[PDB]
Amino acid sequence: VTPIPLPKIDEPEEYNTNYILFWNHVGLELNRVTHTVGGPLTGPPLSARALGMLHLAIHDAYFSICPPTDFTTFLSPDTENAAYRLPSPNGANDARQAVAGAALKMLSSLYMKPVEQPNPNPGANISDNAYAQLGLVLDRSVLEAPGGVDRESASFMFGEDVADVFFALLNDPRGASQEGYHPTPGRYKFDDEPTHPVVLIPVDPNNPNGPKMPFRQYHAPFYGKTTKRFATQSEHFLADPPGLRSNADETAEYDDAVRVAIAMGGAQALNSTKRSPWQTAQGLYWAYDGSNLIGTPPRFYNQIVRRIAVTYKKEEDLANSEVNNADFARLFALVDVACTDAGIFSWKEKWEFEFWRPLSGVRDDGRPDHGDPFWLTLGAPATNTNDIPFKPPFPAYPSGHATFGGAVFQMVRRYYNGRVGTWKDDEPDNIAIDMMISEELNGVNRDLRQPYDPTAPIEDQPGIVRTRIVRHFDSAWELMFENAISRIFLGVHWRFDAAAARDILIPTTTKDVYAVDNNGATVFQNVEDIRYTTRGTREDEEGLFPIGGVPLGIEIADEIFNNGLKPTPPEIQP
Ligand code: VO4
Repeated sequence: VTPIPLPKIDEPEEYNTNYILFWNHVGLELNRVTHTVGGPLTGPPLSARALGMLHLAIHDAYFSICPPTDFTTFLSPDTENAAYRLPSPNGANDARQAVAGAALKMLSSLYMKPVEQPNPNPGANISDNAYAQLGLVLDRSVLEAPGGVDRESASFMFGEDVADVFFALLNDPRGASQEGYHPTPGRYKFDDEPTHPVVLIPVDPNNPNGPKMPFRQYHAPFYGKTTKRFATQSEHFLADPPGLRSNADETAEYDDAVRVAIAMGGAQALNSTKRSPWQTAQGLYWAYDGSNLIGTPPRFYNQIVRRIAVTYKKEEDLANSEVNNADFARLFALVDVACTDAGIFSWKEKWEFEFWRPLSGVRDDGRPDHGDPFWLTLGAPATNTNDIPFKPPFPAYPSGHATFGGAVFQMVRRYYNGRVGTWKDDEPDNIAIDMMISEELNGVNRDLRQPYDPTAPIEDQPGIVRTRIVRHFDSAWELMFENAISRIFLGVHWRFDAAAARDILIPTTTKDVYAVDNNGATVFQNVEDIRYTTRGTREDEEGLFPIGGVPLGIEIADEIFNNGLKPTPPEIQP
């Protein structure tokens, strides 16, 4: 089978000499490959779940062999419930091999063609080529693993046993099913986006050349409400979005959000677009909208965390240092589990409210002086394809990017506080990173002029190459903020999808109306001054709740961290 030529990753080759980072890398490679071939575990929420499961398995295998002192394994060897019972080592003491067995078994269980009968519905739409391409990745990873892989060792066998428990417990086979779901048209309501109202896909994935059939995608409408949570200790809720329920009277906020959406998120050439060239770059930088050779946001978030992990490591040797191994195993488990639960709660709230995307909101507004029936957004980029930009197939409120980012970066901030600097947990840190390149703007990936060719390196395919932009950031607080506002620049999210407008924008004397500069561009608050303090009401619940994705992710990370990475009590699972 012709292996797909993958473009080079911008990262020091030394990172992969550490076996914890190496297995994270294999996970990221499978993420970008399934999104290129249309294999299993695609989309933002399930792709995050895959990495959370990989890192829990790695975490409990490693720490069972090299017992920690500050915390314990996620699961326990002494639990009464067989489902949450961790296997015992019994003499196995090679952590490298135990981690290899756990990582390999988990990734194989997740990406293998379902031989266990359960294929219909759950994955009855994935070609054999997809499975074969992912298999090649798994096969060569065995040969590239630092220190090699000994499948015959007891430690390796133990790790496999560890992955089995986690796989049985947390795998959600029908997680992304949409069967039975249909939008309900109306003001503020999500429906198929007007530039991609229907797509034509093969009737048989094994014959991608016709016949095709009409398909309308609704991404994981039942997941958030039915799936098992990983480590959260309660259910998380957001305030009703402007225009709906208890906040249906918040019309000045809504109308101004419509204004900001047009100015900041329109197509490049529209006379109404006020976004600057730099802001367009900040918008594309954080995309990772499930594109060919790129994958989803959790992939990028891990790429950033690898850099942070290595930049702030306690010891200089990446290959043979149990201190570095332990630090990385713990960090990635915390970050990826937080990313998984953020995906769950952002999806639960997305489909609870079914709030429409800005493209439809602006076009269908209905008022002659507020909407633009012909507006076009910069959009989510269809990188490495000759397709046009699109609107992700799921509700707007809250933003998945914003929630993932709040969780991932608040976790990094809780983990490194007192080690890299000192700050109050709800205030800006000093976790700086440099030489950070996004694959959306690396001087290699591009917008093609003809269909993508999976047998040729991307460099040999005609298109407009994305400018290479090397960035430096001063804090994880900045990372969290830019990640969220990037979606406003693409025009795929409303301001309140990221956070309360009051917390991120500059106020004017007019309530709910914010500042714009000379060229009518929105002015944001300096990162150092931002505090996510504005909360709102819910019609069905008493109390004040966070507004938008960032504050939601932040609360998810704090809860998990504060409870020391402990399973969600079986009592409160759906
Ligand atoms: O991923 V959004 O939900 O920020 O499109």
